[PDB]
This record gives sequence, structure tokens and C-alpha cells, in this order.
Amino acid sequence: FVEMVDNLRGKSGQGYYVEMTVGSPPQTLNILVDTGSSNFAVGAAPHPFLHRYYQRQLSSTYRDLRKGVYVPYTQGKWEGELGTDLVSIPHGPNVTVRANIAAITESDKFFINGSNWEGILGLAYAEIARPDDSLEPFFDSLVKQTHVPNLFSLQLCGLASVGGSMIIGGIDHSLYTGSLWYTPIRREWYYEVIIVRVEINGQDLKMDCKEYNYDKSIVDSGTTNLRLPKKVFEAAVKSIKAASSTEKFPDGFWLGEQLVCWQAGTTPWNIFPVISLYLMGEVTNQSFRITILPQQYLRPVEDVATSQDDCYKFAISQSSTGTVMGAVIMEGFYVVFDRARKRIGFAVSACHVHDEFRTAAVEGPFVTLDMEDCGYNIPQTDESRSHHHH
Ligand SMILES: CC1(C)Cc2cc(Cl)ccc2C(N[C@@H](Cc2ccccc2)c2nc(=O)c3cnccc3[nH]2)=N1
Ligand SMILES: [Zn+2]
Ligand SMILES: [Zn+2]
Ligand SMILES: [Zn+2]
Repeated sequence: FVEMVDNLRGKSGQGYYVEMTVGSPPQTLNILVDTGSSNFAVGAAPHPFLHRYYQRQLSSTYRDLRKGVYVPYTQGKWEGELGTDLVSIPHGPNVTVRANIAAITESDKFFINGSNWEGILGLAYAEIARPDDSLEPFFDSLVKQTHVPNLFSLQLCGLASVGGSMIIGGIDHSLYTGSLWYTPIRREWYYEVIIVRVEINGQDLKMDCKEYNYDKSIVDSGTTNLRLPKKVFEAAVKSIKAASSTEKFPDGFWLGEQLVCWQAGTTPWNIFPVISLYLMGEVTNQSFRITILPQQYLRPVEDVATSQDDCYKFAISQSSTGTVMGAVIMEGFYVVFDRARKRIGFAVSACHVHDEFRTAAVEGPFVTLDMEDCGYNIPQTDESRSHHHH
């Protein structure tokens, strides 16, 4: 796992990528690690923000599946042609596998200026793969074709350059301190988990806990922010405003639309509260908490103008598709995606962004006598209901 330590790079707010090779002879590309989707897709035609891309004509091992795929996002899209080719991870396991690859032939708002990834590695499950769940995701081919154990772990360390580690097939004990706590993968589609309680500086938000998981909660390395369902987000902002009320920020700040600044090195970190999300434990009635510092959810943005000011963006935002535990949360922790045991572990990261008097933490157990089920059951559409899964 020493070969895999430090195999991630990225830019702040543009995710983390790992090198991969596609084709023979191998074409090296920088690929976004995305635990919130399930396609392996690579830029495969010229684009003004890419200077390399997968050229299927140069790969003697490439085979066309003769099927297109179209992937809309709320903010953009990619589309392309499905095929298979040999794939390896130069700073990962010593193996090569034959994987599905979507060659992206057109896209809109997907490849960003001065972003240096040329593709996306969807690490989530077949159920959310496009065009449907019969396109086997990369990690499933990896595991089926080799002896790599069915698990990977991410150490995401906090435009400024960022680094981290994806350990494929293992847990590297040098990347965390202290205890490793597991929460169940509630269902294998996204990496879905259940939050049972939320506290802001030790004060319970006191919502029905189903609200925390409406309509799901997921661990997502392809999302920058901590995103929270609307009602949860409003209660959180109310509570963070109350703690920081010595400072009156504009509304655009709370929307993530405006930076706020203090004189160099003077930021009053101590007026911003910690946030603790309690995740359901492997034992009924148990939970454990992960505790986020302001230094994780206030993200520094280097000011081209005001020179000796430290300026920050608020990186908690609204969601209408459940809680999203993005970079803001993952950057505190070493996150173990234990697919074999259908669970996600959290430990304090060996690279966490500390504070004078407080630390990102993973702590448990907390027991409740309270039964309550905090999971939300998504209303089943007639479209979902009809599809056969043979
Ligand atoms: C995986 C990936 C590329 C999928 C994606 C597709 C498109 Cl078309 C536009 C943006 C994104 C995207 N957005 C992330 C930020 C990002 C961009 C590039 C690489 C990694 C992460 C995101 N995070 C938020 O917190 C967020 C919050 N609100 C709205 C949209 C948001 N979008 N992530
Ligand atoms: Zn480059
Ligand atoms: Zn059938
Ligand atoms: Zn199916």
C-alpha cells in the first residue's frame, strides 16, 4: 500500500483524480475519483479545456460495444460511445483488467477550465450505472477479474493544489489515527448511509431523524460541499449564525455566493461551531459521530484583490436529493469503502486540517434506547416498479 499512498491530486473545489492507463499501448489520463456515480468515462475527442484524451484509434485492444450513452446532470452533461479496453492504475494494484469505458464524444459544462482531469471513475454500484445496471462498473470488473479484495479507502487531504490516497483493496494504517468506526451501507446503489442525529456545537438540531436522510444520505467524493436537505440546511444555518453572531455576514455568504474576509492570520475560528453527524452503528441502538471543524466547511479562496486578507467561502449548501457528504466532510477522515462487508468506516485522517483548540474527531459509541428507524423510503415510481432485473 506504500505504492498507493499519495496517488491522488486535484484543485480545490474540482475533486481528486488518480492516474489510469487505458488501451495498448497504454494512454495515461488523470481520472476523477467519484463515489457518487458508477460509470467509467473518459474524454475521447478534442475539447478546449483538455490537452489529452482517449484515442480509441490508437488502442489495439479497444472493442466498440456499438451502443451510445447519454448522461444528463442538473448542471450539464456528457455523452458518448460504450466500449471495453484494458485498464490499469499505475500507482494502484499490479493488475490490468478489461473494463467498460464510455468514450465521451460531446459534453457541456463537464470539463472545467484549468481542471486537469480528463475522465471520471464512478466507484458506486451497478444500480445507478448509465444506460442501465447491466453495464458493469469498473470496480466490479476489477474484483471479478483479479484477486484484489473488494474494498477501497480514500484519504482526501485539504486554485490551491490538493493531494490524498486511494488505497485499492486494503486499509493502510499509516493514513489514520485512533479508532475506525463502521456505519452500514443501507443499500448498494449510491454509498448510502443513515444519519441518526445532528449537533451544532454540542446542541441537538432536534429534527425527526428521517429529515436527515430525506431522501437519502450518501458519501460522495464527487461533491465539494456538505449538502443538506432544505429543512436541515435552514436549521443548520440558523444555528451557525447564532454561534457567529459577533459577525454579521451578507446573505450571499450563507448561500455560498460571496466570500467573507479578515486580516491575514486573524480569522476568529473560535466563533464558528463544530458540526457532528452521528451515523448509525453496526449494532442496533449504537451510533458514532464524526465531528467537522469550521476549517473544513469554510473554504479558503485566494483573493486576487484584497492582498493581506484571508477570505472564505461557506461550503455547506442546500440539496434536494438528500444529504451529500462531499469533500467538506471526507477531508477530515480516512474513509473505508468496505464493499465486502457492506459498510463504510471513518477514522481521523493522518492529514486533517486542525485548529488551535479543537480537532476533527470520530467518536463512539452513543447508545439510544429509542428504536426509531431514521431511513427514508423513496416513493416507488411505476417506472422503477416495472423494470425486470434478471
Ligand atoms: C462528479 C462531478 C464532476 C459531476 C458534475 C457534473 C457536472 Cl455536468 C457539473 C458538476 C459536477 C460535479 N460537481 C461538484 C463539484 C466538482 C466539480 C468537479 C470535480 C469534482 C467536484 C459539485 N459539488 C457541490 O458541492 C455542488 C453544490 N451545489 C451544486 C452543484 C455542486 N456540484 N461533480
Ligand atoms: Zn496538463
Ligand atoms: Zn423479465
Ligand atoms: Zn437490473
